[PDB]
Amino acid sequence: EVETFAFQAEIAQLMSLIINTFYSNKEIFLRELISNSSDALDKIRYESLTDPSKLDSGKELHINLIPNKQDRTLTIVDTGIGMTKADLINNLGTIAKSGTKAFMEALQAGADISMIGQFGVGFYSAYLVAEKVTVITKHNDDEQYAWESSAGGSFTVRTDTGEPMGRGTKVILHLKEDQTEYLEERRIKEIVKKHSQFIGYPITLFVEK
Ligand SMILES: O=C(O)c1cccc2cc[nH]c12
Repeated sequence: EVETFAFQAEIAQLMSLIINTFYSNKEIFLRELISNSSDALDKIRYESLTDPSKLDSGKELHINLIPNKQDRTLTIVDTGIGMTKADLINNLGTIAKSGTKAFMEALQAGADISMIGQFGVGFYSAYLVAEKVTVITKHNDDEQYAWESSAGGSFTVRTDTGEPMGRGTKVILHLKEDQTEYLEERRIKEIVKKHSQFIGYPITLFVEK
């Protein structure tokens, strides 16, 4: 059973600007998704300081990067706090209406797209490289859900009866045909070293074959 929702107008405008602006420095999407994973991991760690049972759904706090050349997907997995269904619907747990407003004002004043994370809407930088994004998530207080969007003004949410996650978020980037460099080990390693050197959780880059 699949529910289809319209993006709020401002989020549809953000996504269109990300997809249609000429901007070569696309690799920052990975920094932004890793930063979001780090933020989610910090939240479950904080909750666990006063309630150790918060980690009954998984004690390890980590980020995995999983390229798949046959499916043309790059998946970013973390064991952070996850998202409830309500968080997914509410712009993946962001204040994206006010963040988009500020970001578009900053772009008109001379900022560039790489600054998107300063406005709290870095998730949507996935559309620099992905034609479709699927987000699987599990929060301790809710069931496992799949969010998906190919932009175009709408997103879907469904209960996910597939591979159980324990707790956390998996962002599956269905890459554009001309963006397959982000499946190459040496390219991913270079981006993680350049932009994510101070992330305080283990980042494991899986290899293929
Ligand atoms: O239920 C599934 O479709 C499924 C797919 C891939 C991996 C796993 C692990 C448990 N269940 C899975």
